Amino acid sequence: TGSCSVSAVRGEEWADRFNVTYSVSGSSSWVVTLGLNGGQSVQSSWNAALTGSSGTVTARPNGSGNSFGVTFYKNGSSATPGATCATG
Repeated sequence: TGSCSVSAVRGEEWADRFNVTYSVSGSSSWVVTLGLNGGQSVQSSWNAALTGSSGTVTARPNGSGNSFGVTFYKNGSSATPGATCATG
């Protein structure tokens, strides 16, 4: 009981790559697990730290931030990525 709060939006994007702007409510304890779509890799991020760059990444605290954006190469991808925050 205490899942983190998150939100996925079609943040800025491009033709060769797309981006997203996730928003958090009170996830003071960052521990989400983003799941790419086989191929989509992370290129850069800001407003937060991430662990990994392909497969299963997790957000991390670095002072204070609930909204972080990240890039995602597609070159033939599809469904956008998303951040997980559930308990169990």
